[PDB]
Amino acid sequence: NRLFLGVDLGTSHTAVMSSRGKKFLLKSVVGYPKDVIGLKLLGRPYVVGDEAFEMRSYLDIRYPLQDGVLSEISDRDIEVARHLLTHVVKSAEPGPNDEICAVIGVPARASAANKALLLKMAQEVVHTALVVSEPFMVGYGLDKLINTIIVDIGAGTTDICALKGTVPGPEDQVTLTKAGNYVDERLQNAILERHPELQMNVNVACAVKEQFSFVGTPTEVASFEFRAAGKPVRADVTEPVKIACEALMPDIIESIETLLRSFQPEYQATVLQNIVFAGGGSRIRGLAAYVKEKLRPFGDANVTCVKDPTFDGCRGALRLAEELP
Amino acid sequence: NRLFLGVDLGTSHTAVMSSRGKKFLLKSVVGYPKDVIGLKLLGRPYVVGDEAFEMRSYLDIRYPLQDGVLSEISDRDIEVARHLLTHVVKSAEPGPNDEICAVIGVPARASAANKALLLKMAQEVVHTALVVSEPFMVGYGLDKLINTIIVDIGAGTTDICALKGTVPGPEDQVTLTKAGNYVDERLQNAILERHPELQMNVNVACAVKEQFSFVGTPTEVASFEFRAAGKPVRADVTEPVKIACEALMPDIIESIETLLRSFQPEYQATVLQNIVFAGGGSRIRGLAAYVKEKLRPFGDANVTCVKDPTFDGCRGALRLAEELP
Amino acid sequence: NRLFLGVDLGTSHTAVMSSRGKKFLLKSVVGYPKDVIGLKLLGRPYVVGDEAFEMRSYLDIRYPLQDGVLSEISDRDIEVARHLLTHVVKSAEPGPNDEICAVIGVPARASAANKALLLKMAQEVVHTALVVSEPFMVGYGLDKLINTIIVDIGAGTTDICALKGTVPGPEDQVTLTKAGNYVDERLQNAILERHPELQMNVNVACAVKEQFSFVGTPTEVASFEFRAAGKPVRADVTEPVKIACEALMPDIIESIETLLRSFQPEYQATVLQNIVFAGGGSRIRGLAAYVKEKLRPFGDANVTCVKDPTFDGCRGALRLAEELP
Amino acid sequence: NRLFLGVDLGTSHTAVMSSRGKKFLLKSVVGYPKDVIGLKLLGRPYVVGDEAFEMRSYLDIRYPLQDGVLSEISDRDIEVARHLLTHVVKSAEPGPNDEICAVIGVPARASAANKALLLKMAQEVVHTALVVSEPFMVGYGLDKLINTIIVDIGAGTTDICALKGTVPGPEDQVTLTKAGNYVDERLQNAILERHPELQMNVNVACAVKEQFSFVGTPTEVASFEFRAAGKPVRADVTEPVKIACEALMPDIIESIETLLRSFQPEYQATVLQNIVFAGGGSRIRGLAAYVKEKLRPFGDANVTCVKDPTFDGCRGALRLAEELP
Amino acid sequence: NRLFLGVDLGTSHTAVMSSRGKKFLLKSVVGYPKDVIGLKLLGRPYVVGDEAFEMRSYLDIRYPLQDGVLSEISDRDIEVARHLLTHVVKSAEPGPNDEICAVIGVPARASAANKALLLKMAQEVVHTALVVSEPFMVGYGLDKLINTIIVDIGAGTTDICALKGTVPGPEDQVTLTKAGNYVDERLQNAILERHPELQMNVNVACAVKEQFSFVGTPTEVASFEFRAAGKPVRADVTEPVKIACEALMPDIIESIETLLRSFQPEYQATVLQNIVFAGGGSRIRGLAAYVKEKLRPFGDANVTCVKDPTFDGCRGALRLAEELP
Amino acid sequence: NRLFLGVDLGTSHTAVMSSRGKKFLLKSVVGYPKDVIGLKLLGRPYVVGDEAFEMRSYLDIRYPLQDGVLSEISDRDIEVARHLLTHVVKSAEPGPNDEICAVIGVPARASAANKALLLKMAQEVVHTALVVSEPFMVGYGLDKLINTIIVDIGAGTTDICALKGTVPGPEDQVTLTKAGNYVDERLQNAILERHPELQMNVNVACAVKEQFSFVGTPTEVASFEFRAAGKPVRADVTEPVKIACEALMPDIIESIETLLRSFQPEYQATVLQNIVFAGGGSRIRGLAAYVKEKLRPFGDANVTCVKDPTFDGCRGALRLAEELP
Ligand SMILES: Nc1ncnc2c1ncn2[C@@H]1O[C@H](COP(=O)(O)OP(=O)(O)O)[C@@H](O)[C@H]1O
Ligand SMILES: Nc1ncnc2c1ncn2[C@@H]1O[C@H](COP(=O)(O)OP(=O)(O)O)[C@@H](O)[C@H]1O
Ligand SMILES: Nc1ncnc2c1ncn2[C@@H]1O[C@H](COP(=O)(O)OP(=O)(O)O)[C@@H](O)[C@H]1O
Ligand SMILES: [Mg+2]
Ligand SMILES: [Mg+2]
Ligand SMILES: [Mg+2]
Ligand SMILES: [Mg+2]
Ligand SMILES: [Mg+2]
Ligand SMILES: [Mg+2]
Repeated sequence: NRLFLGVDLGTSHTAVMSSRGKKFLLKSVVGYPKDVIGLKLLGRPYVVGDEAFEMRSYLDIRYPLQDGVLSEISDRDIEVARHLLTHVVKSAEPGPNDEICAVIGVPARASAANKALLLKMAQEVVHTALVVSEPFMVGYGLDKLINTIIVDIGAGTTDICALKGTVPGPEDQVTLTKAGNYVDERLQNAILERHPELQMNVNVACAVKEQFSFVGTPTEVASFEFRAAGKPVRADVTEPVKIACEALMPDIIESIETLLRSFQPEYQATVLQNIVFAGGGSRIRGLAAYVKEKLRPFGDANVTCVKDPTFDGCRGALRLAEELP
Repeated sequence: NRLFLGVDLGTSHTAVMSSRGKKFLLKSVVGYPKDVIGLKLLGRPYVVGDEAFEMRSYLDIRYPLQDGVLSEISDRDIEVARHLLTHVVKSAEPGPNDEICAVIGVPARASAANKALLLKMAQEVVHTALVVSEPFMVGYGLDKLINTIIVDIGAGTTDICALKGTVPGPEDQVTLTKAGNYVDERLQNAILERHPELQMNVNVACAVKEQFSFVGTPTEVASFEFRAAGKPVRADVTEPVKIACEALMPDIIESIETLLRSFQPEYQATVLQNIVFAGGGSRIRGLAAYVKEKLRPFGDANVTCVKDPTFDGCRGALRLAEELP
Repeated sequence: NRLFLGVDLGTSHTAVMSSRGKKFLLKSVVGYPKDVIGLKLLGRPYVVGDEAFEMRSYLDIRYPLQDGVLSEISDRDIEVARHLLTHVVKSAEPGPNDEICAVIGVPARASAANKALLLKMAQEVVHTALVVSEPFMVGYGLDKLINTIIVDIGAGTTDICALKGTVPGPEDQVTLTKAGNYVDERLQNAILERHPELQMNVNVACAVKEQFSFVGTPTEVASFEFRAAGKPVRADVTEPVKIACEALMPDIIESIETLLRSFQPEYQATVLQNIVFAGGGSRIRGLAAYVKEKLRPFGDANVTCVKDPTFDGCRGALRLAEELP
Repeated sequence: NRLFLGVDLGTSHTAVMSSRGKKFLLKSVVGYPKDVIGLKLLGRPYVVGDEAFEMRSYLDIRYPLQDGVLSEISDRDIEVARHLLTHVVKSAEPGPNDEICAVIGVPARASAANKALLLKMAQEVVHTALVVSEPFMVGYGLDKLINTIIVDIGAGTTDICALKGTVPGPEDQVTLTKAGNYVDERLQNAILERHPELQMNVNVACAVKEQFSFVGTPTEVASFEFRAAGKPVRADVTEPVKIACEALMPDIIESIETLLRSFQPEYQATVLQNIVFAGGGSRIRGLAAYVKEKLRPFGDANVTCVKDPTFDGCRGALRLAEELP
Repeated sequence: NRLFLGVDLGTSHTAVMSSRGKKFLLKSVVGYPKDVIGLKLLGRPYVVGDEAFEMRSYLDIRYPLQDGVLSEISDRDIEVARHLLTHVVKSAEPGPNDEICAVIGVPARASAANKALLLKMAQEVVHTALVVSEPFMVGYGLDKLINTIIVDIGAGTTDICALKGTVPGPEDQVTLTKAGNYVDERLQNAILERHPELQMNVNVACAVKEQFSFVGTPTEVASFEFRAAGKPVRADVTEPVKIACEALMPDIIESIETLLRSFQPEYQATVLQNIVFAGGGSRIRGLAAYVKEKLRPFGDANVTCVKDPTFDGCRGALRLAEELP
Repeated sequence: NRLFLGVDLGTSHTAVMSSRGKKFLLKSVVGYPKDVIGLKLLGRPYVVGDEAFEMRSYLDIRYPLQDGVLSEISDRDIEVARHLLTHVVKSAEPGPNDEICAVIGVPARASAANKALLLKMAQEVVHTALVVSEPFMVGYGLDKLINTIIVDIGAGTTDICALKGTVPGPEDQVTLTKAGNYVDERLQNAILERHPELQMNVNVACAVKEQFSFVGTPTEVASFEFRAAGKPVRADVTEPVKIACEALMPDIIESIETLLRSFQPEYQATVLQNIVFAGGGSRIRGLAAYVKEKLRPFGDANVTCVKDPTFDGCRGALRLAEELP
């Protein structure tokens, strides 16, 4: 028997669909206990996913992918990734006589090396595996494979991928490193710039951003409970957050504009009425409309942010390997 | 039972009439999907005609005839043509006990080799097939088979054909390569000369030309929405277009003059009052009158551009094989 | 066979648990008889523990640890500590074929020198021995190894130890010298300040404190029978005692505040709802609530004083070496 | 003083002879540098001839003649041609008091328009200029001006020209577009058909063809070093090349047959014993003999391929204007 | 009067040449004193360049460019960059009546945003400024502007730039983030993997790498004096270092291979005999030869590492704006 | 007008410098007469400084700081400290229109409470006052603010302070309680251990120590005139004294080692060549060299004991507030 997988193996969240109807999401992160006590507390030699990030306190949490690309700045990060992947496959619940055929998404324009490392690292766990551009397999998740831009803004990477009809490209892709994560790093700097007394780690501003990110007009008051020398402080982050999230957008815009001019002229109009935002960063409030406005120089853009950014990635992959060799 | 066909198998549009009252037109073009995704998008292994040119984005559209002559610069282009032809016959709707007798038009003075390739390639689909000059079978479509010039200006080829009474000639024919398509290539160069920022492919200027082509006096403002680095730009193409379409005409004129002087002197006066333009290029605005003027040195020309350039080709063929063995 | 020990080797009270179910407590103190008559009275060449402190009159009682750290301000104090330790092991009742594995607590941030001197001095008596922070092994005694402060207020030392998850720290520890004992010294001075006729030694005020210590609101009348020029005098020590015990607290508070601001901001809220007081000084009346109030500037603290301050120290140690190499 | 020129102004090579004993050949091509860097690299504002084609990399090389006819699909191509022509005259080395009388060859049956454009464009550089059929001025180059066919196969055009005695014709000429260049386009398609991994541009297959072209029997192994995804690959092109170059020949043959039947019957036997191949395409291996065989239905052809295809064109022109007004 | 500048504004080292014969190099880094004492120690409100990195101890050293791109993850980093740039211009020594025309290099395929931020930020200091690809302005520094690859491996970025003749590209560029810095991060992880007791910061391994980096065969013993718990330790880093620096190379190779296949086939051979390494990372021992070997599948590469990696960057820029508007 | 003060407010000796050139030293101690006769003898209601310690016989001498920290184990000790401080300011000789700006040193890592109590208690006497780490203000007294350890060994406290560049730390400080005084206590015990007939108070051994303290090799005979049952006895204290003063050192060493491993590895070598001993305990004979030897495991230490331990403390403070707001 055969089981196929959609694995959008994201730098922060790995989503997974299976032919047999698992949707599940998890954090792409593996906790190791830090010492012999951690090991005790944790009750197992490592954790993966959201439990790891709950116990983030007393585990060394290791993201196995940053810049989406599967990491090798340590010989350890290979073992991490093994765990992660082992765990996502295992949490697909399959066997004993189940032949796992998988689709993995990566960042578009992730090197052959890194596609090979995944591919290898999957071909350790699943027998047959397939590595495609996230943004494309998004697009393929919506039948938008034609005269379309996607802009997966994610965490690690904003990928932007003209679906210049069907061939999923490698000059029709683009990736920026300015993505979610960089917004937080920034945001944090934007808050620490103005309430210099604050403690923020990035995991804080991460959450400020998730909760109040927007662009353009501030539609409300962005008030958040930070700490300062340990003391609770409520503070206004409207302006940090504005700044932060409208620091993604320049690059995305310019890099749509760039893809747009790659399409045949007869179709550019039509492309613009197909610009998509998928992935986390596509949940920014007012994004849509901020883009529209940024693109008026190219025409009437109709920008849409997908329905459920959480799975469109895998949804696609899945459908994709519902359908071939 | 017997069914006969008029197939004006043109380089850009293949028109077809049948004895049983199909008129239909289609683009002479066959799309293949480019990759395994295309194949999916397209829903079939190839398309032919105007759907192919809609999906031009993500299909490799292959015209199977350029210079009208049926192409062999690939072993593939034979299969293309098969598809085209298969499809035009099939869209004539005939069977199961229907013996297809066909007339195909070609460019006048298309080589015996090429007439044989069609003929062969039709005798694969229809049982009995007949390949004549387009311009003649136009002329035969209007009872102008005597002391007449036609000038089929088409896409690929302008053919020009003295209907030196009845024998349809091979020194009374002429073909130029400068035809529609060459107007576009040119036009495009004429626009890209002056708004060097523009993108044009030829399929754009094609459309500029269809929409604003004229000769002589510019009767209006030729304003068109081009792209520049992706940005919409409205621009004035009156002068490009003038230039472009009055780059057909020299050769046509000289080649009428040339046919004219082939006729017996007693009749040349009379010929001139019979010059015809058939085919697409005959839709140029002001053509008629521009020719008249070009021909004053030979006399009072009365130049006419046929009633419905779309079918006169096949109309003829049809009538033609309504009437013999 | 193997026997493991929890030895909370405190500066005033050494508690001990064994795997085989001894709990016992004793005073960390060894009496030597003062002279040849003492030796006679005492019936043995030294005592250890509460009998020593009964006979405190006519023995030279030598605490072998002050500031918890095991003392070397005499070459004698090494022999003392031997006796003490010899006696606590021996009162664990083990042999003849018993291999003693021990955990000893010290003050958190006791020097490597002093951990070595214990360690040595235990590795004289037990074969394998382990020296950890008291406060941690408390915390480990309550599964509170995460986002927790403990404050062991003891006699010698108040130790305060963030259980910044599991690694038991050395910037996440703190020790103050102001602890029990310093309260008494003080208290005494606070009583001798106002009833200057009184005799107090510290061993008196030690007992006033044990009996009436509180902080904040005086919940009752602190009347105690002191002497003056030998003459019994009952006197009111409510205000001495208030003063005395609320002279611990500043430092503790400031040093919790300090540890609190060491945790990641995302968790400080959570820490505060985990502040513990263990050890003797944690028996102060109203401590809990006085702390809560001192910490309102950091949030809603939920401060708890452990269930049985007497053993939580060793309890832990025990459990701790119930569980590894 | 007077200086006369043979200029065979070919679509790929322009040869030139002068009365004063220049033979030189050059590529009919003018490089312009592409940008402000090119301009720097090139050291001059344009190049012409073989240096242009060396620097083909970083120049926009523009052939100023395709289909031999002097191009006007750009207003630029007029300036190109100026450069070319300016340069071929200038490289004839003449002045200051030298009156240049020139013979240019064109494709036989190049329109009056195009003969006028050259003629004009020469009468800009030389004072008196003469435009004749290449094939004829070849024939005139060999005293074969009688009962002769030539077949200039060139690059752009195969011209074929009955030398129906002396009047050089315009129903005794013929030109096909299928010539050299079309062999390459084809060849390339024939190689890319079978080693679909290969890169070929036409400039490659051009070179495969020059190096291995033949017809009929493959006299050797046609092995050539192509690239595939950049990787060197040696591959066998014997069958591509067969296919390609025997795709010229049908049209040539049919068009000789056609000229042949134009001659008076008494002479056709004799004509056949005079069929010539001039020009590049006449260098195909085995051509001679392949034709012979193709023409057995007409008799014993004696087909010859001229001695030095490089100059016979101009050689003629030259001689030609060594001899009149 | 006019003064022009070559500013290779690198992420670690900014080199600068002026028309008037300054070469100088500095570290691209600005030290701010950390507190009111730092300010005192430092004697000025900020430092820039190598003094900043000497005083790295007690300054907050802020690189104003990482990933070469000029940073905006802080509103501060703009002021940094101002200082840096102010300082590099000022250390060009020019005025009072000197009009500074500059060339700045960036990473090839740095966004328009970032070219604008520099450009702006230069047009604050110099009046006219120009921002080009480092690798190109290298290539232009060696007349290698044709059928050439460069691979600037630097610190931040390895840029790899086909000099596909002269137009300096934006599909003919490539940048990787795996560059010097990433080697150190890695290396450090590679050493800390094996001598887990070691302290390394990256600034250590940075120096291990500078001193012992190689690839392929270890030509010697890589012994280095690290610290462990403060204690000097000499250790062997041959294998870490191997690992580390041969973790650049995959991406570079693949991305040459990729550029190579972008060139016209006729030239790829020739390209390969032009592959350059410029910039710091080009100082790796045995690089050359390791590449050669990696590229044997594409042919005989002749890889060269430039003469003086320190200035080729600016050298170029300089020459470049020695020569135009 | 403004007058600034260096007050190194030490637990045994308070040194003071003023801007106007007072150096003076005094004992940090206030004598009160014990009774109505003392009051008569003393001639004033209290003394402060060395007269108090002369009359130590018949005054109750109260150090107002032990452990350096300003004492509160009595409500009296606040009045003491007032007197002391009143007297050190007053002996700075300033008024009537003099605004006293002061720097007071404390033990590094003295609690905020205690810094506040001084601060308060100075802001009673001087208008503006500043409380910093002694060891830092030493270091600042020698420009050694960088990659330096100091070890102030004093009386109360040995402070040890990495001058981890400029920010004066609170994890880069350390204080031990084992300092001078603890040496004496010990020494005394070391002499009473061996000449059990002796009387020593600590004030005796204090003086033995001052006079004969050394470490390592005994460079001479330590003979001193003690009493026994009142009877003068000369006795050899070489071995007591060895023992005593080499009981400081372990902790200091371990706590340098500890700070050393806190510095960045690149600098630890360099730190070691900057280890300082300031303060009284730094007068121990052979200290320097004994440390060197203790630290060989970290490298070649170059340990220096400051020039004039008496004032380096205040010297600094002074300079310090010669230089700011
Ligand atoms: N509601 C939100 N608003 C803004 N950013 C968000 C939101 N939810 C998630 N993100 C950001 O988008 C990223 C998560 O999107 P995701 O599709 O998982 O990224 P990836 O799949 O590349 O890991 C993170 O950087 C996160 O902070
Ligand atoms: N001798 C060397 N061996 C290996 N890498 C080196 C060497 N010298 C410098 N580097 C590395 O190359 C980089 C410096 O090169 P550079 O041209 O200045 O980079 P950039 O200009 O992008 O700042 C750093 O990452 C450094 O560690
Ligand atoms: N010559 C000496 N040798 C050893 N210790 C000394 C000497 N002089 C003073 N001391 C000790 O050092 C301390 C005095 O140093 P000091 O800087 O005044 O300490 P503090 O300033 O902390 O009161 C006293 O403990 C004293 O016994
Ligand atoms: Mg994603
Ligand atoms: Mg037609
Ligand atoms: Mg205790
Ligand atoms: Mg020719
Ligand atoms: Mg560089
Ligand atoms: Mg001191």
